[PDB]
Amino acid sequence: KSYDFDLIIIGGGSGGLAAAKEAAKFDKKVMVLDFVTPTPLGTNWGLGGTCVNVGCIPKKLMHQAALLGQALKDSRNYGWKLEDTVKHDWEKMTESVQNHIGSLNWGYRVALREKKVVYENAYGKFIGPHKIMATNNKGKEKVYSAERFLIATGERPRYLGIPGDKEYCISSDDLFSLPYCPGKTLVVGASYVALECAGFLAGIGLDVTVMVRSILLRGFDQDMANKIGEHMEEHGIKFIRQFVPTKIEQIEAGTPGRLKVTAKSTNSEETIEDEFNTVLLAVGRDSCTRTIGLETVGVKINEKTGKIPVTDEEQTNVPYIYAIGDILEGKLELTPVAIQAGRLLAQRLYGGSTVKCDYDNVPTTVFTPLEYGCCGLSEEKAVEKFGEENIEVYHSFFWPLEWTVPSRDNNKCYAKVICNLKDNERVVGFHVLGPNAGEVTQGFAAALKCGLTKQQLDSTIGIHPVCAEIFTTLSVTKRSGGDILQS
Amino acid sequence: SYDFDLIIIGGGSGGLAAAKEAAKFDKKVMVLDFVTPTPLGTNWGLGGTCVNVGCIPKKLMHQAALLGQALKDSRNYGWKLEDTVKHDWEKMTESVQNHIGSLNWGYRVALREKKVVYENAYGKFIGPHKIMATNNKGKEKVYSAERFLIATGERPRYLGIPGDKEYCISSDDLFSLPYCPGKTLVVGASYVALECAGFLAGIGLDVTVMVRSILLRGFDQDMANKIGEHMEEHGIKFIRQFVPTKIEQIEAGTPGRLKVTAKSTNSEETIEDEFNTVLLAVGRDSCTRTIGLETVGVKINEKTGKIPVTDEEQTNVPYIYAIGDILEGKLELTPVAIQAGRLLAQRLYGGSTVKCDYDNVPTTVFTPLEYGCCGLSEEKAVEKFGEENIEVYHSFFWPLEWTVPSRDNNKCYAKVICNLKDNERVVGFHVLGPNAGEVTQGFAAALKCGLTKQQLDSTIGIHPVCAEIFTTLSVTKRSGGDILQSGCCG
Ligand SMILES: Cc1cc2nc3c(=O)[nH]c(=O)nc-3n(C[C@H](O)[C@H](O)[C@H](O)COP(=O)(O)OP(=O)(O)OC[C@H]3O[C@@H](n4cnc5c(N)ncnc54)[C@H](O)[C@@H]3O)c2cc1C
Ligand SMILES: Cc1cc2nc3c(=O)[nH]c(=O)nc-3n(C[C@H](O)[C@H](O)[C@H](O)COP(=O)(O)OP(=O)(O)OC[C@H]3O[C@@H](n4cnc5c(N)ncnc54)[C@H](O)[C@@H]3O)c2cc1C
Repeated sequence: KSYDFDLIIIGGGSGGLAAAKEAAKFDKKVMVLDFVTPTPLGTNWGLGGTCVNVGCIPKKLMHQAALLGQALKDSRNYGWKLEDTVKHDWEKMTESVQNHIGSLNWGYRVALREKKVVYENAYGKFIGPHKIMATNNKGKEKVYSAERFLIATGERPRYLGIPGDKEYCISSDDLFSLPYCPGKTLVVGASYVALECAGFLAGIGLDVTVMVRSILLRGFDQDMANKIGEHMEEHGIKFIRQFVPTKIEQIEAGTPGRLKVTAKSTNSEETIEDEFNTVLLAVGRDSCTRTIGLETVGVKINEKTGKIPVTDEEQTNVPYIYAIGDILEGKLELTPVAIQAGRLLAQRLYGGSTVKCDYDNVPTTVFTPLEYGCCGLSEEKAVEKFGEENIEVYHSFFWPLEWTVPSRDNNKCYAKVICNLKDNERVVGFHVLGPNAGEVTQGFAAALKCGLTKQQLDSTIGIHPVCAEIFTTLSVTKRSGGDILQS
Repeated sequence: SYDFDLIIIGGGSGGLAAAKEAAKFDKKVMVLDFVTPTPLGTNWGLGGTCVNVGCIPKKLMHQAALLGQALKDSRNYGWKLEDTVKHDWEKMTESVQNHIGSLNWGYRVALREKKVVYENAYGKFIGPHKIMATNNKGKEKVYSAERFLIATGERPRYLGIPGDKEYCISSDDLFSLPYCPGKTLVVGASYVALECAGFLAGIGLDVTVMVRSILLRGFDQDMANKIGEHMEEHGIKFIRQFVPTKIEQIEAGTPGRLKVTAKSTNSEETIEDEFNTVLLAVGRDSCTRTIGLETVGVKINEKTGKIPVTDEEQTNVPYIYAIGDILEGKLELTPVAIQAGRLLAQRLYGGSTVKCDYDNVPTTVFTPLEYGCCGLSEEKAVEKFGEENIEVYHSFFWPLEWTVPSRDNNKCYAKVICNLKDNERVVGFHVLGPNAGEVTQGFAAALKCGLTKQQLDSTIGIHPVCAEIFTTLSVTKRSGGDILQSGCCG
């Protein structure tokens, strides 16, 4: 049983690098292949995976650029004397973003080098049992053998079958390196990427429009979703409901060129949406499992949504082949989750541990202009599982102290917690719609890991004055409640 | 056949809380509230310390400072600002005050709608079940009540030294200052001192902090020193181990000129170059001395005027209860006061047996670099559980928001203290970084659930968010590695 490597990691992303780093602690020959196939417009990036180069990192960063804008406005009533209007510079921003990314790109490379992990910038493709072919960037092929493999190739944006889409639209992959300011833009899609992007685009000052197929943030508590929606609409994001692009043609070429988008809905009507400068097409992602030669090793995969089914230990049907991250069928598409998986995977293989990755109740927060953090079940999802009769939903609005001097957005920040009456009112849902939502939510997610109950929650005391405290005093229930408007 | 079934002496955090609840059970309630002026004569409205001269103001100015840092940050994110943006104290405090008034009135209005009698008068017991309310012009009125709740809270303390009351100010005064404080010296080193020192500086002033001994006495000392080093790195000067002995006025004026002189533990003296404003907050004393306590028989620690109390907030005199800062051995925290207050009323007229849990109440200090914490201090844990039994996991972290501006890497800090003898139960929680409070709160809940280290680890983090490092604390102090690691690891 002698191969070139104990473990080959296909994909240098969130999960891939994690597995690598850990695997490395136990003196094992490991190599990670990572390669970034270009977007149709030809955009590329470095080691690090989606989060690092065209996902969370960029997104939060720009999100922050937008927040900072609102901060400039806020500063006036706090005594800072600013100029009625500060202009934004796309160029400069992206530069700083990328600058950082590069630092991360290198960092990782260095990290792998120090941990004695072979890194090869090449496309991995299985060719047969225990054997994989790495295609160089110049086309040079090289074959490698390994006792075990970890498929960590993540996924890429998906386009609409419609004409012109690939040729003149962009996706998140391209957004974060756009060499020019996007200009008036249309964003097609309504889940977190679409909303978040649409959000910060607007926050930085652009004319933004979101075209939704159906409902927003499908998957998440629909009420919270709609609150996010209304807020975006109230802060200059235009929405076109129930429509889907049918064709996108180029009226004029140019950096911010001019595109003509047309769409049809469930209504048979059609609209030639006034042209836009850029069309943000993030509307889904497809797992990169199609062209990595899985047939040659016998790995089974959901042929419809290329996701890979897997044991609770991340093992595929093929004993020596494991997978991690987004690719996983049924799991969540989240960096932390991928890094944990990866991490603990190595721990089990080479570290003799029995801990598996718990994918229940993992926090998450979507960075819309008005952030949204949540952990656990969504209200409707709770009534389904536990029965309307047995759910009690405590909620309230709140007003961040920070917003008063500015005098804005009262009664918008919202918080609710859903409890299971048949279980000590165990809090099985947590939702907050306010500033720093993530920082607020993290803590409570831990609490959910300890079976936090409503009485315990109440028994905790709040930190004042700080947004997260309304959770320490949720007294009004939806079931009866009446007003939770501002006392 | 008493006048009211409950009278509440104090329109503060706790007081108003009790009123509001009590009021739900249809009982005749009256809350007296009166604000004795500061020596410089400043006053304020209904609402208590937190509202008029504590948390509210404090945070708001703290926010004024953070926005300053925010303007600076915006440049590398693409906003084109001017190298220097000036700050206007006047405008800021107007805004702050404005808000406060909004609170002042809100409370009055609430009391009126809840049907609670509100009388702006100073309360003083005269005899069993009887209290004398001295109005503002000196008119007296007496009231009778079946029960009383003493919620007077405390007030700033001055140093015995000369000139202190005549030329210095305290937090009481700070948040209404009619003029920019100018170069100021802040005497004292606990939360109030450092917080105010902090935002003063962040707003652009020359600030110095004079410490008698250690900083943040009472808090996990290492965290405290970090806070300090941070303040020092961001232009707050500190004088260690000194105490003012006299403050003389070199020149009157709105920002006038004072000459401060101090002595240490070392017999040496320094005539600290004058300053424009000397912020003297340095402790607080319970207002329990001049309220007619002897006439009803309430016992109180004569040394620290705090009121000893049962686990139900009852004093030694069965119909008299106390709440808030005044409580002996409790925490001087608004939310705590309001919980107590609320729960109290719940017990009295709501037939409940829930009592307020003063264990592991989270807190955060709003210094320029915020510090949140809950549970025991590292040192406090070893004392309790024994060095041998404590494992402390910690790490540095770099808020994504800080990279683009490129500043303060390896400065935010996070540690968790566990009890090896109890499945590494997390008994301590400390975070030094932005948004500390919002980070801490959640965990404080966890603590109430007996959060264990393995549970913690089992929790998945939200990325990219400061809070997440807690979801991956792997390096222990005892095995000391470097927790210095920019960039990347996994
Ligand atoms: C816009 C956006 C915002 C996001 N925001 C958040 C967030 O805010 N918080 C959060 O938790 N998550 C966020 N995510 C999702 C999260 O970043 C991903 O879930 C995570 O990176 C998945 O990690 P992974 O390792 O499985 O996949 P990846 O991290 O993408 O790893 C895949 C890597 O392998 C490479 N690869 C693919 N095929 C091959 C092959 N054939 N040969 C060699 N290499 C290959 C890819 O180029 C890539 O480097 C965001 C995602 C996006 C798109
Ligand atoms: C500068 C500063 C900053 C602070 N920051 C925070 C913070 O960020 N977070 C936090 O949680 N806590 C903070 N606190 C602590 C908090 O303010 C106190 O815990 C809280 O006010 C306690 O309120 P209380 O109800 O016990 O008494 P208070 O709220 O202080 O109210 C006492 C009230 O009773 C009135 N009164 C007293 N005697 C009489 C009498 N004889 N007759 C009529 N009325 C009377 C007083 O005038 C006052 O209205 C801060 C405190 C200070 C000083």
